Amino acid sequence: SMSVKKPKRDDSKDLALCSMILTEMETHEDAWPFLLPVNLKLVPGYKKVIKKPMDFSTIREKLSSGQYPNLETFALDVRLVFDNCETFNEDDSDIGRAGHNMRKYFEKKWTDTFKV
Ligand SMILES: CNC(=O)c1cc(Cl)ccn1
Repeated sequence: SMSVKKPKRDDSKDLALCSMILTEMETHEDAWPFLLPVNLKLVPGYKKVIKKPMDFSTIREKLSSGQYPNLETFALDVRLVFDNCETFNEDDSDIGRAGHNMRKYFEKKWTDTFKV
């Protein structure tokens, strides 16, 4: 509270670390459904069903232009990508399984990087 400071982590490497993690996502072989925005004019139903589209290149642009206040908002966008994927794609589809794979890959990188 006011004048009662909570010890907080050193965040100075966060930006660099998130860029690193995002580069690893982008270079993963199953990243292909997520590299670019879904083409809302070629994909039937997506615009109406998915209220907040997100993709890696958009995350990269936001990361590169100071649009993430902190680690957590970055992680929210990454998770949104896989959340949208699950919403729209069958689990037993190539894109659906890509999503589950990429999510798992992210969470491991995330844990390995930031959680002790
Ligand atoms: C993340 N990409 C998708 O969810 C998607 C799904 C379909 Cl069917 C076509 C293009 N993109």
